[PDB]
Order: sequence, then C-alpha cells, then structure tokens
Amino acid sequence: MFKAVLFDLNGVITDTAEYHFRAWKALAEEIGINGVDRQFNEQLKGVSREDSLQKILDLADKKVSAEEFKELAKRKNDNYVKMIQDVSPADVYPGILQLLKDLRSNKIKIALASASKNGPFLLERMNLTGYFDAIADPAEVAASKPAPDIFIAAAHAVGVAPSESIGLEDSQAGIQAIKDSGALPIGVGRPEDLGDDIVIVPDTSHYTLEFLKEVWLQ
Ligand SMILES: O=P(O)(O)OC[C@H]1O[C@@H](OP(=O)(O)O)[C@H](O)[C@@H](O)[C@@H]1O
Ligand SMILES: [Mg+2]
Repeated sequence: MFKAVLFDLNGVITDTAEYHFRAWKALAEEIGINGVDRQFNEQLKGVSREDSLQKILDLADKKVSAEEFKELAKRKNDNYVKMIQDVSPADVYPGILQLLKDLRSNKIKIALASASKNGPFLLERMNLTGYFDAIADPAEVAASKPAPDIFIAAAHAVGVAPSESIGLEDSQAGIQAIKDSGALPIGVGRPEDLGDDIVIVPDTSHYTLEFLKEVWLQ
C-alpha cells in the first residue's frame, strides 16, 4: 500500500497554463521575439520560470545580462500573478477536493511537487493548504521536470521514499520526473501524450482513492 501521493499543481489540482502562456507571449512580444505560440508553450509544462525564459531567449538567440534576465522573469511573473487574482475554490478540478479528503481520512500523506513558486498562493486561494503535509519548494531543487528532484523532495518531505508513493501528473516532463524518481505515475490526459506503459485517466474525476489503490496492484 502506497504511503503518499505527490501532486503536480497545474493540470491536476487546477490549471493556470493559459495565464502562463499569455504572460510569456506578452513578454516575448515586448522584447522582439517571435515564436512564443501555443505549440511552443506546450513544451513549458512543468518547466521552471528560469528555464522557460531561457527557452524563449533561445528562439531569437538573444543574449541578456544576468540582471536583465532577472528583470524579465520578474516582469512576466508580476503579470502572471495579476492574471490569477480571482482564483478561488471554484477552480479546483473535479474529484480533487474529495481525493484530498479521502487520502487524509485514510492517513495517506499529501505533498505538492509543482515547479511553480506560485504553488502556495494558489493552494491558499483554493482553500487547500490544510490538506498538504508538505510543499516541495521549487527554489530549493536543482532541476526542472523531467528531472526527478522535485518528486524526490516531495516524498522525502512527508517521510517516505518515492517508491512508496503515487505521483499524479499531466505533462510528459512530469511523467518522466515521476518515473525517474521511482514513484508510480498515473497520468491525466491522453495515452498519446503521456505514454502507453502507464495508467492514464481521461480527467481528474477518475482520480479516486479506490482507483489509486486498485492501480497500486495492477
Ligand atoms: O514559478 P512559476 O513561474 O510560478 O511557474 C513555473 C512553472 O510551474 C509549472 O507548474 P506545475 O509543475 O505543472 O504545477 C507550470 O506547468 C509551468 O508552465 C511554469 O512555468
Ligand atoms: Mg503540471
């Protein structure tokens, strides 16, 4: 029996991807870079703020000082934060609040393994903070997804190994991160996007305690 569930935020608990996309595209336009389109943005799922900026600069082979790099990330983040000011418990994806309740009632540990430094703010606005035993801080890990680091940190933060855990994710990078951490992935989306070798649910309402348990068995 698994002892913990490690949650991606964007794409599982809710999804603010549209707002991240709008903010990055607006930044890119401001600094003269073309090619920040929806296809390009798909690649930024699960990827750190700093890595995402670097990918965007790479499109135009643009060079910036370390200090300009910081200013640009801040500018985009300030814009993204403005865009998520109305997030509320209404934004929680279907099945998620009940899963958290059930996990908690059954003494299963709950950890956030999000690349977003806006993670704690979002969980607060959704009234979910109380379910989380720990939040892996993305500013303390060495790498973006698909590195396993964030999942390894989330599991260790609640006193268990990743191999004793289930990771829920919506992105390729995140699925790969879970795999490489040693945790059991259950993807949400399409087997085309996330793999044939793993259990995939079509949407978050299929994330139930009884479904997790049954998958932890096969
Ligand atoms: O630190 P921030 O600027 O708030 O966000 C960093 C990243 O968080 C990720 O969240 P997740 O891992 O899916 O929950 C997003 O998928 C990604 O597009 C974003 O760039
Ligand atoms: Mg995600």
